[PDB]
Amino acid sequence: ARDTISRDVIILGGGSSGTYAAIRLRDQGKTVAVVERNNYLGGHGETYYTEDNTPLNFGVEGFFNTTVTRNYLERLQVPYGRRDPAPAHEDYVNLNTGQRTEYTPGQLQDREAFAKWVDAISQFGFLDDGVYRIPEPVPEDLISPFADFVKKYHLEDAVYALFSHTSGDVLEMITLYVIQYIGVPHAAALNEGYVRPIEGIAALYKSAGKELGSDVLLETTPEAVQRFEDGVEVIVRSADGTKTLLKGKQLLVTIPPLLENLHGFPLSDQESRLFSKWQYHQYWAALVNDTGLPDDVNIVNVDTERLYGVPEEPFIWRLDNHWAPGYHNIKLVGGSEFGEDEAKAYMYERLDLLHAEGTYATHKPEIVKFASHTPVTMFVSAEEIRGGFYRQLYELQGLNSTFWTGATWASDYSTLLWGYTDEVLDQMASS
Ligand SMILES: *Cc1cc2c(cc1C)nc1c(=O)[nH]c(=O)nc-1n2C[C@H](O)[C@H](O)[C@H](O)COP(=O)(O)OP(=O)(O)OC[C@H]1O[C@@H](n2cnc3c(N)ncnc32)[C@H](O)[C@@H]1O
Ligand SMILES: *[C@@H]1O[C@H](CO)[C@@H](O)[C@H](O)[C@H]1NC(C)=O
Ligand SMILES: *[C@@H]1O[C@H](CO)[C@@H](O)[C@H](O)[C@H]1NC(C)=O
Ligand SMILES: *[C@@H]1O[C@H](CO)[C@@H](O)[C@H](O)[C@H]1NC(C)=O
Repeated sequence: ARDTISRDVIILGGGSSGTYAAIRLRDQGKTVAVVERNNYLGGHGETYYTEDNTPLNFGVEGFFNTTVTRNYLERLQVPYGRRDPAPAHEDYVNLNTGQRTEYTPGQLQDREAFAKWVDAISQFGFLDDGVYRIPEPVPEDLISPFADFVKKYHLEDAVYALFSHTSGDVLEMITLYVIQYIGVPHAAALNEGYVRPIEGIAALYKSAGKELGSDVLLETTPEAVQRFEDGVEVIVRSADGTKTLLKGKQLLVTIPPLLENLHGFPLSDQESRLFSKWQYHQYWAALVNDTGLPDDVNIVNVDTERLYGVPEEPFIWRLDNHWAPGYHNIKLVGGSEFGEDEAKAYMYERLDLLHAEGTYATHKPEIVKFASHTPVTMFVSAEEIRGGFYRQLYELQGLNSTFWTGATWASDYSTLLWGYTDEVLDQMASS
């Protein structure tokens, strides 16, 4: 084995929440090691740089312009500003049929849709910061099907706009999870405009990586964990085959807590029971070029044969252009079995259909990146929520020196995850 590394906190996953935690902990005077599966920091925060250093973000697009965000970007010395995407006209296209259409009749634009939606969900103020702190008994409207909620709250004209900001088929989701994609802070942020680093989302992670240096272990994963009342041990494995023992006073886990993800990780009966309940979706973030598409179009997917224009999974959620000519992002969402080969084939088939129908002169594109964002939408049934799933989930925090954060534990937006992570760090700093 390599020389044992002892730190105050071992952090599993150097994505958005793990990197934030690392920087915040260091500033608190706690030492860290970050264990990261990939060969880069940032997880869903991904940038491809062209020859002339144009940043092509193909995961995260931006952050909410709040104190938490500004403090962090400023902390890391990262120049930032309002997101200003390349010029584009919107073409409404039914990607399920390959045929051009228009915005669904009766559907509102974002600002007007958000106003009606925010009024309807204001009653769930406990979700204002994206944390699943739900009173029990659970308000039944919160765990009703979104499709039912929009009828009851007279929001039928707002649905497409909400879908457009939710990476999933909203008509098959309960209301809670739609709120956790396009709720109160989310709507405010979109109305104002996101902020992001000038030199790409990856610039944040490059800066953090420079600070953290050898305390980041890239292409490294936990192999065997021991969790004690006062400390942890994590045996990690690196791509070069070396193993390292990490000793921590505490452990912070940003890995999605699917049971299959927690091999080597001892779990209590309660942890095992709760984590057995997860359901999820797959999410693929592609950057393509040589597509035959117009440089100046964003293609907006409207299902003309479905209620409110919302497509059924699997679907292309986004198909938008870039400042660098020829490059497009394609984001695809499906069920838990919508894996890499299925998603690539689906993408190619949708693009081919546009040609077959005479809509665009597409040809098979070049894939620059095809990134897994699976799992997305870690969720449980309405019945589990009614039985206090999220209360029980949060009660897990702190067992045997172990703490958790990330997209499973709070609304899956970097700004909100940073806020929740700070709450977890506060718990970790209890005296
Ligand atoms: C998928 C996605 C997400 C996204 C987005 C667009 C796409 C396509 N647009 C966003 C946006 O514009 N604004 C925003 O704030 N968020 C947006 N998101 C959501 C995104 O998930 C969050 O911003 C955030 O990235 C989630 O943070 P979290 O820390 O929970 O997750 P992560 O970034 O994926 O990082 C997890 C890290 O853990 C590593 N990992 C996984 N398994 C292991 C193991 N076994 N060992 C070690 N490391 C592991 C991952 O590699 C990753 O780095
Ligand atoms: C972000 O918010 C701050 C505080 O409200 C504001 O001063 C600043 O101009 C905003 N930046 C933008 C619009 O990018
Ligand atoms: C936590 O520590 C206690 C005491 O050492 C032990 O009995 C238990 O198995 C541990 N649980 C986990 C999940 O590590
Ligand atoms: C597409 O992108 C790749 C990778 O950046 C580049 O090498 C290639 O020249 C591009 N193709 C076209 C047609 O511009």
